[PDB]
Amino acid sequence: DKTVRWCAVSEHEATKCQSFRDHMKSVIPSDGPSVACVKKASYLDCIRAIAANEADAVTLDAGLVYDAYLAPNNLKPVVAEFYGSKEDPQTFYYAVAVVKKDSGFQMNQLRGKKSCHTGLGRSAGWNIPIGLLYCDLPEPRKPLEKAVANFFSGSCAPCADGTDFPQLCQLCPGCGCSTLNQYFGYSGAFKCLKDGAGDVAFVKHSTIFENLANKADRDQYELLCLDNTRKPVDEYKDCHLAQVPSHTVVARSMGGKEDLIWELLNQAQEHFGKDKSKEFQLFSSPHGKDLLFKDSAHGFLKVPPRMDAKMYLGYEYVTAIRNLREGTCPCKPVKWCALSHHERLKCDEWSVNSVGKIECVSAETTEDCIAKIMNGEADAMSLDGGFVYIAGKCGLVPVLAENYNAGYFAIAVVKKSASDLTWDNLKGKKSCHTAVGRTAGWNIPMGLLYNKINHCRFDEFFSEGCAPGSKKDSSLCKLCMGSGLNLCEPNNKEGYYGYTGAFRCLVEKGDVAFVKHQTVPQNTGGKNPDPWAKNLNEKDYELLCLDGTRKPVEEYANCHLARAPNHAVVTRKDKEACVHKILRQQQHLFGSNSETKDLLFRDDTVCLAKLHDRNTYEKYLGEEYVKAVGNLRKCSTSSLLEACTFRRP
Ligand SMILES: O=C(O)CN(CC(=O)O)CC(=O)O
Ligand SMILES: O=C(O)CN(CC(=O)O)CC(=O)O
Ligand SMILES: [Fe+3]
Ligand code: NA
Ligand SMILES: [Ru+3]
Ligand SMILES: [Ru+3]
Ligand SMILES: [Ru+3]
Ligand SMILES: [Ru+3]
Repeated sequence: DKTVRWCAVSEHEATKCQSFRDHMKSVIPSDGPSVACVKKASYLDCIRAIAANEADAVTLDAGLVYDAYLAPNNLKPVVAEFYGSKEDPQTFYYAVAVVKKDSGFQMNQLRGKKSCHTGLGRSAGWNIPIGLLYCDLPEPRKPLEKAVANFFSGSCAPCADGTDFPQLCQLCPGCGCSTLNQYFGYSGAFKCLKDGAGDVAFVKHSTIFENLANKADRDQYELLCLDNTRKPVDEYKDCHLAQVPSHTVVARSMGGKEDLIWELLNQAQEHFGKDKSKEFQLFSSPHGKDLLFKDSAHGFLKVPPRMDAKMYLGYEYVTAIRNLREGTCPCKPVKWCALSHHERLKCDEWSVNSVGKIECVSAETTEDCIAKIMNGEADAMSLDGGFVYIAGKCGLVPVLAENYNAGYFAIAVVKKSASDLTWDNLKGKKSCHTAVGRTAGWNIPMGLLYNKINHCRFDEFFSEGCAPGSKKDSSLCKLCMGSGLNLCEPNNKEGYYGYTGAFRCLVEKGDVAFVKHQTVPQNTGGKNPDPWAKNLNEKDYELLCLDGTRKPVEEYANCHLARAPNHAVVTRKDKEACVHKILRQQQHLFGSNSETKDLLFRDDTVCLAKLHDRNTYEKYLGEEYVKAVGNLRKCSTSSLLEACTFRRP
C-alpha cells in the first residue's frame, strides 16, 4: 500500500491528522496515497519513530531538522512550507544583526557592546547569534548566560536570569518575558536599537521593514556580515547571520517515502489549502494552534532532491547550533577535494609532501565536491569557470586562479577541407563540446549562439553531436564514444569528454569542436601519441572567427569566440584567507621549479595567481559571462544548482 504514516506530538494534532486522513480518502483515488496517524509524546519521539520505520513524516522547526539529521536518525528535508504569495514564496527567514550607521564596529568587535535580543532561547535573537559567537565568549562558557553577560557590557535578553546575571537585563530591568517589556520580541529588540539603548539588535530581516516605513529612516541602519563588513538593510540576502527554513517536512534519507509524501501533500493543498473553504482546511487548527502545519502557511514546495539537511539549513546555521549543542572550541590544514582514484592518489602524495598542511577528501562528482566545500567536509578545489558559477551561486568564492602564461581563448575548430562551414550558419552541423556547462565547450560558444537563435534548444539547432552531460536520449549524445552507462557522461570514461576529447570528436565524427586555443597544437604533430591524433597536422584544421571568416590554428589571438576566464580555486568565505596563504606557500615549494592528465589543476598552469578585487564569481567571471549563463540556465539540468537556487535565486 501507498501509506504515509504522519507523526503527531499531541492529541489535538492527532485529531487533525485523523480528519486529514478521512478527507483525503474522498479526494485521492484507489491507486493513490493515504495517510495514517502515529501519536507520540514529542518531536524527538517522532524523529525516532520515523528513523525506526514506525512513521514516515513530521514537520519541524530548524532546530529539530538538525536533530533529525544527526545519527542514528539521519532524516532529510523533503517538503517545505511556504508563506506569502505564490509568485514570491517565502520559505526561509534571515537572522540578521542590525546596527546604527556609522557606529564603527564589525561582527568580530561585539565584545563590550550593548546588545538587544528578541528573547533568550529564540533563534534569530539568541541561539544563532550566540551560537556563532560561542567560541568568542569567555571561559567558562557554562552556564551560557554567565558567559554572554561577561561578553556584552550590557544587554536586554528577555527571559534571562537577571537576578544572577543583571548585566543581561541592564537595558530592560527585570528582562520581562512578555510584551509588557518594551524591548521584548521582534518589535522590541529592534526598538531597543532604534531608541539608542543598545548597539546591535539580533532580529529577522523583515523586522526593520515592519517597524520603519520610510526608506529614509532605514538608511540610518546597516547589517553586520560575517566577513566583518557592513551592508545596507535591504541586502540581507548577502549579509546575514543565517538563513533559516521556517517549517520543514522531514523523512528518512533512504526508505523515503519522499515520492508519496509530496504526492499526498500536493494533493492536499490543491483541495484543502488556502482559499479553498471546505469543511476541512489543511492550515487551520479548529481546537489548537499550528497543528501539523503552521496556520500561516500558504502551501507546500517540494524540496529539491539533491539537498540534504546540512545544505538545506546552511553552513552558518549548522555552525551556530553545533556550537550550542557540543560546546567545543579549539589556520588548520586545507582539505582538498579529489574526484578520481588518480586525483586522490596525487592528493595523498601532495598531502605527505606538505608536512600535514594539506589533507585530502574525495567524492564521485564535482557537484558532490562543491557540496562538501559548502558544508565544511572539504575546503578547496580548482574548477572550470562554468563550475565556479555553480559554486558561486552555492555560496563559495574564488581565491586563486591558475595562470597559463586575462584568460585563455575559446575557439571553434573545423576541418580545413570543409570550406563551406562558417560561424554565420552552423545549423544542421555536428558539434563536439567538452561538456555541458563548461566555459570553452558550452557557456561561451552556446552563449553567443543563444543571442542569434533566441533559445537554448541546441539539440534542435545542430543535427547531432557529443556534449557530455546532456540527457542520454538527446541528439547531442549520439556522437559520443562511451560504452554502456558511460556513454555521454561528463567524466573520463567518455573518450570525447574534455578539451582533448572534444577535439577527438571533431577528428573522427563531428564538424565543429568548441575548445581552447592550445588544444589543437597539443594534440597534433605527434605531440599526442595516441592513434587518433598521432598522424594529424595542425594545418589540416582552422578556427572560425566571429566576423564569419576562417584563420589558421596558431592565429588564435585574431580568430577567437571570446576570452575565457581561467580556472579558479574556490572555497568558503571564512577560509578564503587561509587557503590564499597555504597555496601561495605551496606553489613556492612545488610550483614551476600529474601522472594521468589534469589532476587537481590543469597541467599547463604555471602558477596560482591572486585576484585581489575579483573575489566573487560575478566579478571574476564578468558581467557578460554571467548573463550568458543565465540565458543558458533555461535549458540546463544541474541538480546542485537547482538545490542552492532554492535558497538563493
Ligand atoms: O490546547 C489544549 O490542549 C486545550 N484545548 C481544549 C481541549 O482539549 O479540547 C484547546 C481547545 O480546544 O481550545
Ligand atoms: O580577445 C581580446 O583580447 C579582445 N576580444 C574581446 C573578447 O575576447 O571578449 C575581441 C574579440 O573577441 O572579438
Ligand atoms: Fe575550462
Ligand atoms: Na534555533
Ligand atoms: Ru486541549
Ligand atoms: Ru480534484
Ligand atoms: Ru470542536
Ligand atoms: Ru578577443
